[PDB]
Amino acid sequence: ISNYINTIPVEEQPEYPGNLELERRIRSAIRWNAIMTVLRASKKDLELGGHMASFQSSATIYDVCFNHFFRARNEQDGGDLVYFQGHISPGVYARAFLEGRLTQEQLDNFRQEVHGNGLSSYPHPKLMPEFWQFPTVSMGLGPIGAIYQAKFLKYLEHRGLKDTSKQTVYAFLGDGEMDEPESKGAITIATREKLDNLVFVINCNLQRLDGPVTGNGKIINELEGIFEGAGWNVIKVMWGSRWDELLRKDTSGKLIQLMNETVDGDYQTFKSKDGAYVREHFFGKYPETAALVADWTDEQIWALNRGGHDPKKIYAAFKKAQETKGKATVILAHTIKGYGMGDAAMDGVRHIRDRFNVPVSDADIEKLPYITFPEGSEEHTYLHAQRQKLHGYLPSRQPNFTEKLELPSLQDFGALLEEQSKEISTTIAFVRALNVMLKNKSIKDRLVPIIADEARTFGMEGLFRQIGIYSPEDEKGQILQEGINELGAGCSWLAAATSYSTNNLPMIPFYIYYSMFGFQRIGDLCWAAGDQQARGFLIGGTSGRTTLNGEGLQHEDGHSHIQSLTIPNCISYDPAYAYEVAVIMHDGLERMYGEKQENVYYYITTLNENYHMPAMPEGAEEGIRKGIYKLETIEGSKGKVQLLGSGSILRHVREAAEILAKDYGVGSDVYSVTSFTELARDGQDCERWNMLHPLETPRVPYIAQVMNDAPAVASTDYMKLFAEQVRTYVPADDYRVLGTDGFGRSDSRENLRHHFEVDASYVVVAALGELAKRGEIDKKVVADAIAKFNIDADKVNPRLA
Amino acid sequence: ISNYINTIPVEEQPEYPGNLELERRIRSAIRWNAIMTVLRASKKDLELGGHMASFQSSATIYDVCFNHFFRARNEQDGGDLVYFQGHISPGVYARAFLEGRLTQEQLDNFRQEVHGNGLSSYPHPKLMPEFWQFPTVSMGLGPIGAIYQAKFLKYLEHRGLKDTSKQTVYAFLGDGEMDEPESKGAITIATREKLDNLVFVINCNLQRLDGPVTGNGKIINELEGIFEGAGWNVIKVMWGSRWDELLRKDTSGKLIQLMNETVDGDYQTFKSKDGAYVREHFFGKYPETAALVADWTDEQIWALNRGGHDPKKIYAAFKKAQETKGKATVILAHTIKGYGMGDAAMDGVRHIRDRFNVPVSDADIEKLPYITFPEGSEEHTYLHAQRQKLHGYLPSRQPNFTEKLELPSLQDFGALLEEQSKEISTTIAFVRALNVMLKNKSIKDRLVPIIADEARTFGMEGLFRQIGIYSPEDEKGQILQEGINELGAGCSWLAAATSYSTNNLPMIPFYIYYSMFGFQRIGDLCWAAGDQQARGFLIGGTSGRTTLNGEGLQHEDGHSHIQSLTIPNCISYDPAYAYEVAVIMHDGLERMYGEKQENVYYYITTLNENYHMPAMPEGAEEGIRKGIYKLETIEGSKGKVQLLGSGSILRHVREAAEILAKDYGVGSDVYSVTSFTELARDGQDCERWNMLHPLETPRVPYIAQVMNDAPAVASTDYMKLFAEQVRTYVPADDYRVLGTDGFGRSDSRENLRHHFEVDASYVVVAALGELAKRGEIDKKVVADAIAKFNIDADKVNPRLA
Ligand SMILES: COP(=O)(O)[C@](C)(O)c1sc(CCOP(=O)(O)OP(=O)(O)O)c(C)[n+]1Cc1cnc(C)nc1N
Ligand SMILES: COP(=O)(O)[C@](C)(O)c1sc(CCOP(=O)(O)OP(=O)(O)O)c(C)[n+]1Cc1cnc(C)nc1N
Ligand SMILES: [Mg+2]
Ligand SMILES: [Mg+2]
Repeated sequence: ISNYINTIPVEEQPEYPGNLELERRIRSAIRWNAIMTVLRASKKDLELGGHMASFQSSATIYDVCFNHFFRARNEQDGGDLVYFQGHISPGVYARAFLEGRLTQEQLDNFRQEVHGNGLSSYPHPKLMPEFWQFPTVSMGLGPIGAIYQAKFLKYLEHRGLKDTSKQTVYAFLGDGEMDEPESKGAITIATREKLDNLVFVINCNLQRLDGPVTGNGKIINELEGIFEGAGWNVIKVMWGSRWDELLRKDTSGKLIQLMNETVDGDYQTFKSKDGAYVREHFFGKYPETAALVADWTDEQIWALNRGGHDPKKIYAAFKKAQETKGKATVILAHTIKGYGMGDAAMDGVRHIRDRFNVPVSDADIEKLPYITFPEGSEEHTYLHAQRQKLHGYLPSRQPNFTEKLELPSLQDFGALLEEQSKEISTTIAFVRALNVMLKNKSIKDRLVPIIADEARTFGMEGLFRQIGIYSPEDEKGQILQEGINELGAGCSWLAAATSYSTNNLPMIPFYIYYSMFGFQRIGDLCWAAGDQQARGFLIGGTSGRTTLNGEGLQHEDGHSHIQSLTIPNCISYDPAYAYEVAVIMHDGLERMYGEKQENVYYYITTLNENYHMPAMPEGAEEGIRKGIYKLETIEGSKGKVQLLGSGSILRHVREAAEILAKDYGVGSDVYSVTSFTELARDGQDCERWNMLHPLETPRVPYIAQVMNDAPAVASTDYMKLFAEQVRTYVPADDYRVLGTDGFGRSDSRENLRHHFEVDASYVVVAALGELAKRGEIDKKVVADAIAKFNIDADKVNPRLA
Repeated sequence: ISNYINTIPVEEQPEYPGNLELERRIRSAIRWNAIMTVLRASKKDLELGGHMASFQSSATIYDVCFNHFFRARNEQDGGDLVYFQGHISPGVYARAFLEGRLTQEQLDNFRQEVHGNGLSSYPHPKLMPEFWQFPTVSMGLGPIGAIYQAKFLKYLEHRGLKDTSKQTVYAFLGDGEMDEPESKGAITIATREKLDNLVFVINCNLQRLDGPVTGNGKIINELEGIFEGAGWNVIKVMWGSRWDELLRKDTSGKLIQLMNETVDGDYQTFKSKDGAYVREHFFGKYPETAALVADWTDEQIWALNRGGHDPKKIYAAFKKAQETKGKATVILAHTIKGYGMGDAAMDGVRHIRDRFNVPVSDADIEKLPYITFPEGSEEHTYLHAQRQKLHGYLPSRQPNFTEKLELPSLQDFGALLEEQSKEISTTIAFVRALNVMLKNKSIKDRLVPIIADEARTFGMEGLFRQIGIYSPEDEKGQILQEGINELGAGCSWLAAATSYSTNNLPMIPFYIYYSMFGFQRIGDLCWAAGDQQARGFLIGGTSGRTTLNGEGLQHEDGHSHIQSLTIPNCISYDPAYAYEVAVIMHDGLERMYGEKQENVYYYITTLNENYHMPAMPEGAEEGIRKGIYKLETIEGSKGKVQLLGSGSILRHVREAAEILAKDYGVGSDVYSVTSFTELARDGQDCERWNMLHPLETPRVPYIAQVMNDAPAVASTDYMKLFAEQVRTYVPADDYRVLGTDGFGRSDSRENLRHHFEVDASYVVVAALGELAKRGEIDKKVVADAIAKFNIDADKVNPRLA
C-alpha cells in the first residue's frame, strides 16, 4: 500500500487536451437528462424504479472517456469493449439522447419496453440488440467476464485471426461489487497472461446500498493491497486539483499522515457536514494540518473535492494506463455517491439545476424538460467532433456477422453415422465429430476447444498434438486450458461465442467439462450468456447420475438438464448414440453459424461409458433434431407397450424390451428420446397456439405425432421430471417415469442403476404393472417379476436415501 | 514476494516434540493401507476410481497435524474444524482403520456404498453422517466455506453463545484448486475480520490434473503475493533440513538466486531425472552453486527434499500459525505429487513397500494386505497416546443436537393468521414472523438473520434497532451483513445451519436476498449444503417474473423453484398470503429444530407487492403444509372449472374466478397452491409405491385427493413447468398451465402480466377454451373473449420474445 494521495503527482500530469468549460456544459446536460429520465419514470407510480446517485458519482469518469478515450466499432475492429456498470445506464441513455441516437419518446419509455419503443433498465443485448453489448448488472460477472474478453482478444491476435491490438477492454466496477468472489477471484490471470489491453475502473465512493463498504477500514487500501500483490499496475485518483498546493506546502508530512489514518466512515461523515466541521475534526487534528488552512474560508475548505471528480486527474490516470504494458491496470477513482444532489443525496431538482448551472428556466423546472443542443451550437459541434475522432458512437451492437462460412455437411460426419465396430462412448463420438470440423477449411481455425484442467479424462490428448494448447504449447496453440476454473472457462467460452458480434469474427467454442459443474456452478453466467446472445456449444461430460458411478454425491449429475431447460435460448440434448451426437452437432453448427444465424446456444450431455453404437436408421435425422424417433417395434401377442429412453439408460430400456417380448410375450415400440426438453417446449407451444386460436385446426405436439396410445414407460439417468415434463403431450393414458431422483453415491454402475430404480428390471416391472391394471395380465405376474428380479419393493424412496 | 526459501529460518525453528522414527513407522502403514484400499477396489474392474498420488504428497503434512495439532470434538467445543481435501480420503480412511475406527470389510467396500457397509469416495456427511463433516471435493467451496465458518465461530464467542476460542479451522487446499474464483475471491474477509482462528494449508506440488498449475511461472510466488497483499500471514515451507547447511555455506547468494529464477516447469523436470541431471542442470548453472555440491554424491544430491515432506519444517509452520493473532495464516507447503511411487506417479507394489519400509513380507505382498498395529506394540501405543492428548479422534460427527428447544406454537403467530388491516406483502409477513420468533425465550438468540447488502429493499431496518448488526452495530449485534457477496452470505448461512451438529449448538439462520441470485448464482453451495445436512431457511425475496417489474432480464426470477426442486432435501414453497407464510415457517421450525430433527432446509419465495391479506380459513393448516387447499367454491350454472394459483398470481386467478362467474355463469373451485413441488414429490412417491406393490390398492396423490375431475387451469409467476410438473397427478382430463417462460424485461406489473400471458384475462380465456372443447360453451364465445380482453393471439411466444 502507498500513501493515501494521487499516484500521479502534478509534475508528471499531462496537459488536459480538451475544452474543460465546454465539456462541463455538455456534462451538466447529460447529468440533467439522466435525472429527468428517472424522475419522469417515477412520477408514473408504476414501481418502475431507477438510479441517480451512482451515475452522479461517476459521470465525470465516463465523460473524460467519451471525450478522449473510447474507440467505437470501426472498419478495422470492434473498438473498445466497455463493460458499463449496470445501474448507471440512465447516464448512458442521456448521452445517447444528446448524440441524437435516441428520441425523447424513448427516454419517456425508460423501463417500459413491452410495447416496443422503450429502454431496458440495464445493459441487456437480448432486449436492445443494436445498443447494449455486455450484461453487467449481476454484480461480479462483469469483472471476470472482462478479464477473459481481454485474454480472448490477445488470443485472436496471436492466432493470426484478427489484429485486435488497438482495442482496450474497460470494466467499470463499483467498490461494493468487489466483495463478490468473482470480482477479485481471477485477477491473478490478468498478470499470468500480461493483459495490458485490460483496464479495471473501480468507482470508489466508499459506499454500497445499505451503507459503507468497510466503515472501519479503507476500501481503497484494501483494493490497492490485493491488486498490487496480484501484480497489477494500480493508479489511485484520490484528490482534486485544489489539494495540490496544500500537499505541496506541507513539509511536516502531517496532512499525509492524517489522510492515511482517517478511516472510510469518518470521510463519509465529513461530506455530510460543512466547511467549519472539516476545519475542526479533520484539519484540526494537528497543529500543522490546522495551519495549512488557517488562511482559508470555511467555504474554500468545503470546495476541496475528491479526485474522481476532476477531469485533469482522471485524464492523467487513463493516459498512464494506456502507456502501461506487460500487465493490467486498475484505476481506483475516489468519488462522492450522490454528488451535487446534496440533501436528496418538487423543488430539490431546483438544487441540481443550480449546482450544475443547468439552462432550465425556473418556471419550466416543473415540466421536468429534457435539454438538447441544437445543430450549429458550440456544444453540439464539440460533442460529435470528439466522438468522430474516436470512430463514432458507443455502445452499439451488430446482431449478425457478415461473412459466409462453408460449413461441413452431414455427410462429412459420415463415419459417425455407421455402426462402430468397437464399443465407444458419446464423448469419444464428440471428439471424433470435432476432428471432422477440424478438417473443414472454412471453420477449422475458428473452432475454440475449451477445457477446465480435465482433458485426459475426456481423451482430448489427441487433439493436443494436433492443434496444440494456447500459451503465449505456444501462442499459436488452439485449445484454451483454463485450469480448475469453470467460471473462467465459461467466460472464455462466452467471449468466443459472441465474437461473431463484437468483432464480426465468428468463432465456434466447444467447452467440455464435468456436467455437475456446469449450470449448477456457473448458472448466473449461463443466464447472462443467453442475454448476450452467445452461439456456441457447452458439452457436459461424465454426465448421468449412475454413469459416473464411483464419484458419488458431488459429481453424479442427474439434474443439469433441469437447470438448462430454464434458459430460453439454450437447446439441450441427451443423446445415447454416436450418430445422434453427429447429427445434433451438425445441426447446431448450421443453425448458429449457417445462413440462419439463430441466437441460441447448445448444451449436449456426453458419457464416459463405452457400449455398442449401431448405425443411424435411414431417415432418422429430422427425428433426432426434433427430439424423438422410433428405433423399432418388437412383436408380442400378450400385450403392447411403449418404451422411451435417453442417454446411457436407453440401452437398458432396449434390454427391457427384449425381456418383455421373450419372457412375457409383450411387444413394444421403443423410442430414443434425444431431447425431452425440446419436445416439452414444442408441446407447450402447440397448446398455447391452440388456446389462442379456438376456431382453428389444433396443432399436434411433435411427440404425439411419434407415439401412440399404448401404455408407456420412460427411463433416463436424470431425475423423473426430465421425462415427466412431456406428460401433457403424451397421447397415452398411462405414462410411467423412472428417474434418478436423490443424492448420488459411490458404487458400480449395476448397483447404482438398481438403487436408483432405473435399470431394465424396473422398466419391465413398470411395464407389466400398466398391463396388469388394464386387466391384460395377472397382477401376480408383476409380483413374481419383482421377486425374480430381486427388487426390494420396500426400500426407502431413493430421493430420501 | 520473498526469496524462494523457508519463511522460518532454522535458527528460529522450535525443537520437534515427537518421535520422528516411530511416527515414520506409523505413517508408512497409513500410506500402504491407503494404497491397498484403492488397488483392491481397482482389481474389481468396476470403474470405481480413487486417487493415490495426491495423498502421497501430503501425508506427512496431515501426519504432523494428527500427532500434534488436531483437537477432536470434546465436552467444551467441537474441536478443530478440518476441511480435508476431498480426494485424499483414502489416507483418512487408512488412518481411521489403523486407529481401529473402521473395519477391513469397510475398507474393502471403498466406493461401494449401496449395500450399507461401505465408504464414500469423498467427504459426504449425508452418506456417512457419523464420520465426515465438510463436503470439499467440489473445488473452491472448501476455502470460502472455511473462511465463513471461522467467522461464525468468532460470532458465537462474541454473542456469548459458546466459547469457541480453542477451535482452529483448517482448510486443506490444492494449488490447482486456488484457480477457482471462490478460492481467493473472499480472502480479504479473513483480514477485515481478523480471523486468527483460520489456517489455509495449500499443497503446492505444482501440479493439477493435466499438467503443472503454471509451468512458466511460480505458483508459490503468485500465491504469496496475493495473500500477503490481502493481509495474511504467509509461511512458505519450501525446503527440507538437508538444505540448511547448504544455504548457510553459500555466501555468494547464488543458490537463492538460482532458486528464485527457476520456474515451476523445470523443478518438475528435475524430479524426473536424477542426481546427475540436477547437479548439472540446476547446481550446474553457476560455478558457485556447483561448487557447493562439489563434494556431494549424485545420490546425496538426489536426497534433497521439498519442505512439505520434512516434519521438522511442517511443525514450525503450524506452530507459528497457532501462535499468530490478528490475522489468518496461509501455509504454502512445497511437495512432490506421487511422492515415492516411482515407476507410475507386483513390481510397483514391491517398490513402494521397499521405499517406505512397510512391514509386509515378500510372501504376503501379492495378497495386497492391510497393515495393523497390535495392542501393546510401540506403534499402537503412540498412535493412540497422541490422539488421547488431543481429545480423541477426527473426523467424526454428531448427527443430532442434544438440548430440547421450546419452540413457538402456531398460536404465537396468531396475528398473522387473521385478516390484515393494511395491505402488505409476503416479505412483510416474513419479517413479522421473525419478530414472533425474536420474542421466544428459547430461540431468540439462536436466530441468525443474514443479508447481502439488501436490507433496505426488504424493509428490515426495524430489525436493526431491535437486535443490531454484528460488527466486532457492535460485536453483540445479531444480524450478519455480508455485503454484495451471495456466496459469502450463503457460507455464513451454512455454518449457522450446521452449528447444531458441529458445535452441538442449534442456530436458526434466515438468509434473505434477491431470489434470482440464489440457486442460480450459488447453486453448487446449495447442493453441498444438502450434503452437509443444513437445517435453515433460504428466503428468496423480490421473487416472481412479473412482480419485480422494473428490474428486467437479470433480476426477474421465474425459475428459482425449478432449480430448488433439484435438491432432494430442500423443501420449497411459493405462498400467496401472510397466513401461509406463518404456517410454513412454523412447520419448518418444528420439523428441523423440534424433536423430529428432520435433515431438510427450507426455501420460501416472498414478494415485494402489497395486496389484501385475508384470514386463514379454519382448518387449512395441514393443506398449506402439504402444498394445496381449496380456498373457495363459486357457483355458476353454465359450467364448472378448477383454478389454481400461487404467489402473486393467485390474486389474479381469483379475479378470473369472479369474471368467469359474473360474465359467463361459469362456476369454479379455487385452490391456493403453496407448493407445486411438494405435491409433485408426493405424486411421484405414490406412483412409485403403486408400481412396487401391484397387489395393493393404489395410493392416491394428495393433490388428487383435494382436486376433482372438472377442467383445470393453473397460473403462476414461474415458467409453466413449475405447475406442469403435477400433470400426471391432476385427476382432470384438461389441465392448462400458464407461466412466465422467457426472459424478463422492464415494464409495469400490469404490462408484464399481460405479456407473459398469466393475468386474469388469460386464465379466463384458458378456462373458456376447455369448456368449449367439451361442448359446454360455443367456440365463438372464446374468440369474442380474446377480443374483449385485447389479447393478441399472434404475438410471439414469450419464451422467444
Ligand atoms: C435492483 O436494484 P439494486 O438492488 O439497486 C441493484 C442495481 O441490483 C444493485 S446496486 C448494488 C450496490 C452497488 O454498490 P457498488 O458500490 O458496487 O456500486 P455504486 O456504489 O452504486 O457505484 C447492489 C448490491 N445491487 C443488488 C445486487 C445484488 N447482487 C447482485 C449479484 N447483483 C445486484 N445487482
Ligand atoms: C473425478 O475425479 P477428479 O477429476 O480427479 C477430482 C477429484 O474431481 C478432481 S481432482 C482435480 C485436480 C486438483 O488438483 P490440485 O492441485 O488442486 O490438488 P492435488 O494436486 O491433487 O493435490 C480436479 C480438477 N478434479 C475435478 C474437479 C473439477 N472441478 C471442480 C469444481 N471440482 C473438481 N473436483
Ligand atoms: Mg460504491
Ligand atoms: Mg496440485
